[PDB]
Amino acid sequence: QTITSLDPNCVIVFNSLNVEFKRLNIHSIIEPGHDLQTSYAFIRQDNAKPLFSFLQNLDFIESIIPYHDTELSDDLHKLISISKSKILEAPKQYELYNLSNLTNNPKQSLYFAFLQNYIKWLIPFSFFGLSIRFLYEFNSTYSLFAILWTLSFTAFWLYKYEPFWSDRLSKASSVIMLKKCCFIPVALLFGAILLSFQLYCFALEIFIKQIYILICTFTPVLTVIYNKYFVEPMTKWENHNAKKSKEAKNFVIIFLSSYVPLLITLFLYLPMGDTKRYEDQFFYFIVINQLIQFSSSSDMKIWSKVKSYQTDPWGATFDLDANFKKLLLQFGYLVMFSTIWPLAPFICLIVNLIVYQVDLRKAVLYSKPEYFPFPVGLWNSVLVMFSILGCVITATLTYMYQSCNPINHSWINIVLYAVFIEHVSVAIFFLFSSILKSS
Amino acid sequence: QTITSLDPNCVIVFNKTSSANEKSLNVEFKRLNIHSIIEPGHDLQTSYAFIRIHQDNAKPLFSFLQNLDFIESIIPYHDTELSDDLHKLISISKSKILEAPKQYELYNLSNLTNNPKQSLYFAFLQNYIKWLIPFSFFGLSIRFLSNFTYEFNSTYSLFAILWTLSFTAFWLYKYEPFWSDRLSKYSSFSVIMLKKCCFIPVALLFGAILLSFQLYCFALEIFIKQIYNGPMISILSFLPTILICTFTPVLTVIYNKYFVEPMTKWENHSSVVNAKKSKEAKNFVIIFLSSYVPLLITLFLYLPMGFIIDTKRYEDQFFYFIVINQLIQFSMENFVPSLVSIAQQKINGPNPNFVKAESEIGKAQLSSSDMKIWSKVKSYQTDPWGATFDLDANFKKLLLQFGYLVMFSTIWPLAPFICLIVNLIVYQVDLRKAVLYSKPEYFPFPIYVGLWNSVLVMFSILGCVITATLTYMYQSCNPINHSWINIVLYAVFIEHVSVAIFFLFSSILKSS
Repeated sequence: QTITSLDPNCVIVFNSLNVEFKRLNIHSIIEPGHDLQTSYAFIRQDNAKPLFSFLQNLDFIESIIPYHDTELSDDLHKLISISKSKILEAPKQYELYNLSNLTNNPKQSLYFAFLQNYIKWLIPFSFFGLSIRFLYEFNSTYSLFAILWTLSFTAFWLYKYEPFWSDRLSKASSVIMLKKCCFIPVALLFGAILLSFQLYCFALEIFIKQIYILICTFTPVLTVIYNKYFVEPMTKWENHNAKKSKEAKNFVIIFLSSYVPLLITLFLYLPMGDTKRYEDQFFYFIVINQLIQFSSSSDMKIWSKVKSYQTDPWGATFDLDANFKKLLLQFGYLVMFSTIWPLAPFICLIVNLIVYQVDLRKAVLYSKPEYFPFPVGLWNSVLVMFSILGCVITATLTYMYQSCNPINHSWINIVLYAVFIEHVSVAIFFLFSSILKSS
Repeated sequence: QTITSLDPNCVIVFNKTSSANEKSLNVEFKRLNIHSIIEPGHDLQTSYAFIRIHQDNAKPLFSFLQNLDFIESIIPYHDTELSDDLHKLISISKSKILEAPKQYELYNLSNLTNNPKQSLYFAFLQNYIKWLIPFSFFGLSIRFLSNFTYEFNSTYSLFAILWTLSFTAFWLYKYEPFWSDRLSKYSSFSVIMLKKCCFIPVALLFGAILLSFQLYCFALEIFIKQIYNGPMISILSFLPTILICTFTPVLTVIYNKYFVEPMTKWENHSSVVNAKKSKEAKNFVIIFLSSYVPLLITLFLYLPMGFIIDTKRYEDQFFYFIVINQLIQFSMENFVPSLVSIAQQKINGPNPNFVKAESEIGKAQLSSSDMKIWSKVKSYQTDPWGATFDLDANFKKLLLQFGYLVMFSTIWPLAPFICLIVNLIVYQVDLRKAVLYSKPEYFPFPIYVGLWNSVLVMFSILGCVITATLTYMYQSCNPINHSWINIVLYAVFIEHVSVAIFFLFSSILKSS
């Protein structure tokens, strides 16, 4: 009997006979997996929650995988074919609706909704960026539009579309939180070494270039030890849920390792003291790194599909955290340093369109499905933090560099302006939040 | 058939002026299932209707009440046994006045009055006094043990900041949710926002005049006291005080009658309580500035910028603000309305001269207890002390005192002690009034904060930053050697730190 003709709907991976007789009421076919001890057991709604109830305590199963139906697979193929066109157009809203009805996966729905909203709000921002660029450095009008757009987009996402999206897709606590709070010192401890060596390598580089690799070598190592002895042991101590906690601790290293060199470059190298360095630096982190970080026979085909689900990391489970992390890093870079290069939202729009295409393809075609047809959190806070920080940073940068001691204002003025804009933006965001919450 | 024999549980007053309308017989007909007595009231156009209301026939009564659209007001009168148990509760609070009353008395009160508003306000007051006890102990300890080094002591300032944040967080996230859930267990009887933001220019239009006038009178006071050679020099020193005390209420009247009311109609709050909270939020702008702007201008411009500035002047002001003005504000809400009522007899004794009031006994022949009930309802309806429990004004008072404490404790470390004592006596008086003299609101048997939390958080943050700034200003006290830039950046730094600490405490407590 061909397994495709059996029309499979889910797969069970095992390394025994107790489940072979267990499926005396559901038809199944057994076939060895990628490795000999593993074996892909293909299973064709009539069995309610009891399936998961007995698989929970069966304990002879390696993992649970909901496979795609044959007709459902053709439907997803048709969706990916429809999305194949419009490579240079805004993604259509009903595409998210169709995929949400077909695969019923909250994670993809939420991330792709965020991407579609980002692209749709980036179209006017990118069009405006082109218009100002060609009709240009640290222009006050661009910065005003930037802060307006940042506040509006963050408020609209966090209070208008997300409540519609997140709510529909879901359709010793104090001691634990204190243990999570115990990570405050170690985080700053490692961030201090990170910042110190970024400053060190920057100093040596500018000495070589002016008065006369390490970063790529240092940063990867620290994340290994910083997790090996600190992150996972302490999360085990927290004893949760746990997955989001690990990403919370890991983020501090990524934040500094990404934004730190350009921040210190602008804030220190130029005011203290080449003249064209900062544009090349921003091109390096707004174009270059963007592509780097982005970068029967049918029975055997289904077998290889399961194999690429288990192994083949591209076909592994959708990891919402990493995609959201890359998107929010790009959003950071955008709202924080777009005033130096008005075409930055344009590159961001092209990149986001391509990225939505490739991620849609990855999620729907090869990624391991997560949710059966029949029966967020930290990142929103990071988004709000990015909004406030980017608004303050762009306002302060424009204040210093309205005309390039190269700066016409004393450091007292810079700090006071920073505080002024910080409080104004904090008030503005709450205003927008309440206004859109009333809706 | 006497009123006391009826033992009324509800008193229904109505505009009996339209006698031909005959709403009274309408109520009698609707009340075929229960018994009642209706007698003339305080005014010749008002007459009470004492009834005996119970759950099984509760809802149809209220249904007919709203369908009647003739009822002036409703009263959830406490019967004989309710009177007895509130009396024994008030006598128990009359004992052991020295000790801060236990939450057991609060549980009894929540059981008896079934009133969420009073229960919540008294819970806030009880937690306030309970957290004030250790603060008062620390205040006396720093005042005496450190001896002459009691002004702007670092340890006291740090304790003030930590205690402010801890008390605000604990009240917000540990006790308030419990009390809100307990009260809602009983729960007995978009363009709007845009216009509220459109009120912000109005809010700035007013209040700015207040601040300018306050600065005017501060300058005048300093001018008369320091550089002036008038013959009656001591006489003119009192002019700024009366000027302020006359401007603030007149400004309140202008703000209300010309801005607050028109704009709150302009918003058209469908919810009545939402409208009332909007009116109070608008009114808080004047109260905040008027109450706190003098000490701030003195401490931040008088001593720094400054003929020789009076060294003890800041304590001269703080003495009045946290010692005497406390008493003035406490008396204004307690004895002033009764004094006005008794002086109304002097001005025009029988100014309304309702003959029905005096001849009602002759026309009814009530017993002493029946007349007692009648007079109690009359006080409910007319006496200023008989109004419904106003959570708004009481919370405003308590939070004003709290703001004074958390923003100027670093000067007078015995301020927590006077706060402890005044809050103890205030709790006693308010409990007496709210369980024996205040208009009832919630029936025992059921029938089918917001702003102050936000202003409390704001008060905590402002108090923390101001205490820290003053400590940095005068612990090593142009008297100040430090640069103003350093102070202004220090302020925002500790603002950040306090916000972070508040977030940490909020998460830790709310996790439960």
